[PDB]
Order: sequence, then C-alpha cells, then structure tokens
Amino acid sequence: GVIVMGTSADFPPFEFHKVEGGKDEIVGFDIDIANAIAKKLGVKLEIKDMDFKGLIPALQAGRVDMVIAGMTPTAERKKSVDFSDLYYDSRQVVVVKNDSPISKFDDLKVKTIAVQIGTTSEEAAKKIPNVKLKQLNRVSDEFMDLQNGRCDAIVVEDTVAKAYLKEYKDMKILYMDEINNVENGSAVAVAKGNKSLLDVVNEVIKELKQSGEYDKLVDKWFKQ
Ligand SMILES: NC(=[NH2+])NCCC[C@H](N)C(=O)O
Repeated sequence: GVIVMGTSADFPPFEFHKVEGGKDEIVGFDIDIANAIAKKLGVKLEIKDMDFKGLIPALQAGRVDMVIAGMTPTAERKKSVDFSDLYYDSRQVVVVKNDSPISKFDDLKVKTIAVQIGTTSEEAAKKIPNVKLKQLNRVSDEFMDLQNGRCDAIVVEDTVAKAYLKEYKDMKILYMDEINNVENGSAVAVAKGNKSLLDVVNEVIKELKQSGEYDKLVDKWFKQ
C-alpha cells in the first residue's frame, strides 16, 4: 500500500525542503508528479531524501521503487535502470560571482569547478582542460563554496541556478554553449525490468500532459 520514491531534495524547484509554519515538507515539480503517480496506483507516497549519487544504487537494491530527481536518462544509466519518457527539458549553465574574471568557456581552463557527484553536470565539467574538480554530495554545498570563494564556478542546471540565485544575489548565470554538450532532460527512473511500474509512470506523465494538469504544474513551479 506504499510506493517509495528516492530523491535528492537540494534541487529547487524540482525537489527541496520547504521549512515553515512548523512543517518540513519535501516539495516541488517532481513531488507533484510523484503524488500523481501514487494517486493513480492508489497508494501512500513515501519519500527518502538522499545524496543524488546514491539514487541509482538505492533503486538497484530495491530500497526505493522509483527515483524522481531531475534525473537525465543517459545512455550510461540506461544500462542499469529503466527510464520513463522525458517530462521536462534541461540545460547546463555556469554560475559565478558577479565580479568573476570568468566570461566565457575558455576561461574555465585550470579553474576550480564545483559539481555534484554522479551528475551530468560533473560529466560536463570533467571535459574542461586542466579542470580542478570540487566534488560535492549536495548542490547546496556547491553554492556555499562559490559564495565563500572555495571554487571559481559551479556547473548546474539553469532552472536550479535561478532558484538559488533568488537568495544568492551576488551570483550570476553564464550561458555557455559548450558546457551544455551533455545529454539533457529529466525522466523517472525505475528498477531494470520493472515494466508494471514503468508503464504506469508513462501513462501518468502522458495523462498529466494531455489533461491540462501538467501545464498547471509547470506554471506553478517554472513560470514565477
Ligand atoms: N536532485 C538533484 N540533485 N538532481 C541532480 C540532477 C543533475 C542532472 N540532471 C543529472 O541527471 O545528473
């Protein structure tokens, strides 16, 4: 009577902790999608918050039934788990301080770049010549690093950077063509061979899109 979802709730507006009024709720676009799935199945949704890097291992081990975490369905990951249809696009960007000497992609050479372990953002940064990778479990620490001068830049998705920059007013996004040369988009992951759940997930994503509910969710999370 339960479906267990794994996520990494450091990724507003997809999943994050909204802490106010005596509540600590994990909320976001991905959570709304998860609740639509739970409702179709007629079960209770339980969410486990963990480091992003642990999500695929948890799914493989059966510690969660599905992962929704702004997760890109890469060819590499498809060897290990199964992915739903895409439910949102995404783009890699670079975040720097307002007074950064970095203006363009070439300027990233030899720099210290904060990235989240196990991500396409990390994959993108690894291609920078002579990069000094600073690898973090959680995105929130990457922003603390940049604020405190412990890195020169962050690589992270555009929509998430925009969310963090609501608070981090001394940072800016650089839209560099070349940093986005990785697989894009987000999809739901389920364990390899779990067709029953995958089919339901794909049906729910399709019905969200076709019923108008998806557009309501997108307005709520991405059009503010
Ligand atoms: N909840 C998160 N921290 N998500 C990170 C996702 C980053 C990137 N889209 C990936 O699939 O690797």
